[PDB]
Amino acid sequence: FIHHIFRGIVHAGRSIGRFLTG
Repeated sequence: FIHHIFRGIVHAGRSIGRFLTG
């Protein structure tokens, strides 16, 4: 289960950093 949840943590991280732009 964590396998899927892990993807969300790492993926959700990139999204947050993406917003940082500008």
